[PDB]
Amino acid sequence: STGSATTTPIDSLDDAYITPVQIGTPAQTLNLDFDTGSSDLWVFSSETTASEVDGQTIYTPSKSTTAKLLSGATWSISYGDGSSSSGDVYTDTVSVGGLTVTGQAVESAKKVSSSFTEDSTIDGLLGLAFSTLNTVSPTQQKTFFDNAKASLDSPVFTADLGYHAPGTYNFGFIDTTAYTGSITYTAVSTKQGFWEWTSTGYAVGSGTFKSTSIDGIADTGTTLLYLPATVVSAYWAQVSGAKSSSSVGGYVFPCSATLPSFTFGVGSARIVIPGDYIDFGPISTGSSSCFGGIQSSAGIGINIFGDVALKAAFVVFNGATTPTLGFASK
Ligand SMILES: Cc1cc(CNCCS(C)(=O)=O)ccc1Br
Repeated sequence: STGSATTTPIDSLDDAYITPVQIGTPAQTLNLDFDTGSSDLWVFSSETTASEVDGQTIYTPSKSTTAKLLSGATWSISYGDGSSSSGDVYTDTVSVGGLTVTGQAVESAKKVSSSFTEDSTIDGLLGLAFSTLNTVSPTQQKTFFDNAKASLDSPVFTADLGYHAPGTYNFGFIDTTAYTGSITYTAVSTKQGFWEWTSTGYAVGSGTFKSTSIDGIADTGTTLLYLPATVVSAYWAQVSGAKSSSSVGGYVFPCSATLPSFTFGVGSARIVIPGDYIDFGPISTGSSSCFGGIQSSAGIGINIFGDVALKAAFVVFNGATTPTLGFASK
């Protein structure tokens, strides 16, 4: 089997991408944030505290003839930004882009944090990291991809995120028309449950490539590119007037600036992020200070190749027995 679904930016900045997902019978379509940095499929639901729902589409398990309470199971997830959600668990039929999994754990939110409530466009998350990170207790549950894998033509999914435009998530096949040149594959460590890999270096603009190992994760659920402070300082030093602002929470730059590109290495291959992808617009409406798309990872504990980086590439998440990542230009 295969599946193919369009993923659409939630706003004009590509802050996140939403993909329609069919849950239950008859189908209830929710727009989920596909997140290769987490491993829970959770949704706003008829069980979510009413004051914490503000425009999201909800899953109502009582209206699905295929829903079954997973008795005793609960979940609770704290994310890197301090956001959280928690609740109980149903199994139900879940389809993405024509690919159907029966018996998928659908984690129904009883509580969500302000960052989700304030985001009327995101109806939940579909985790695509390794199932060892799934938070369901006392019986950990598998991700949608892990449940689908055996049925797929090939045990892979691909992320093709657009810049200020829709893109595609494919399951089970590699669309050879969706990228240019060749795909360069690189080793993955699953020891932290992430799609963790080592970039071979970077360049700023037309500058020379610096060969240096940068361990980080491929995370579709993170907006920006978070890298070591040395790398980030080298980038922003090429933008007149750019500075790190403790009050804003990262590097800002004059909105009148033209940003240089940023290149990252994948083995001997190079992925170029155009400068425009690094502009996240005014820090507040009307401001001439703009927020940068490359930020320091120093306070995180891990480097994160988020959407800013991934949208510059066609990315293969190869879930074979020994997983690997592939990157191609496009
Ligand atoms: C939309 C959304 C998604 C996620 C999942 N990824 C978060 C990545 S990080 C580096 O910020 O911890 C959390 C919160 C919201 Br709100």
